[PDB]
Amino acid sequence: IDYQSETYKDAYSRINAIVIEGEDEAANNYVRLAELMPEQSEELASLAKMEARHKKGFTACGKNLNVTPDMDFAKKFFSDLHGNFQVAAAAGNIVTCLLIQALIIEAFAISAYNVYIPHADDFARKITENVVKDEYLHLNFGEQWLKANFESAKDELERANRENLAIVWRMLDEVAGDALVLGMEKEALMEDFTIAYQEALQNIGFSTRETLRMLTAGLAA
Ligand SMILES: CCCCCCCCCCCCCCCCCC=O
Repeated sequence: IDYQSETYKDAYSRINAIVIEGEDEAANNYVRLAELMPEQSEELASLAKMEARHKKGFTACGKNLNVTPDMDFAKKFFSDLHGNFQVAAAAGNIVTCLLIQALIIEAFAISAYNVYIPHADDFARKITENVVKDEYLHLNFGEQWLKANFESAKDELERANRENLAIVWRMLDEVAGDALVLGMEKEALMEDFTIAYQEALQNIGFSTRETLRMLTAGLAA
């Protein structure tokens, strides 16, 4: 990997932006959730501070490589998912909101960061390994809530899944090519995501059988 060829910097500027916008949208989303579940607003506000901290770390990984992040691509990358969260939030569909942010985006984020790490430069390797440390040193707030609320949330979780997984698989298809310039094999991303997300869904209470039915519902569309 030439960390400064135009190929690379070009790929990095979208990927860095995706990560930066990703953390920004998490921060706002967890703040917004703090409103919808004021019972748990203390944890959620702490989660949001944390995401906002990672925003700064990932901002520095661009600058170190002399890359301006392409924020408009990243904002347009997130757009449908952001939409479904907004709509689901605007109507108090907290179950849907939590699937999106606490399970889906999170599996995807963690898997990506983990697949990036072996192939990242020294500075960004450090920053990402810390983000990962933190982003699973604190516990998956949204997952424990969905597990404790499972019987009630079960049917909405299935609807949320079909609508939202579908999109996240569209999202990986669009940056596969860019991720590969960063040394990230599309397959490794798919596996890690699928494992994390499958095991999050089983943990909150679906059978294996049910999880598979759910993951397949994502493929198409
Ligand atoms: C410094 C650049 C780090 C590169 C990581 C590779 C990212 C691959 C593309 C998909 C990433 C989706 C990130 C979403 C992060 C926001 C959610 C955080 O909890």
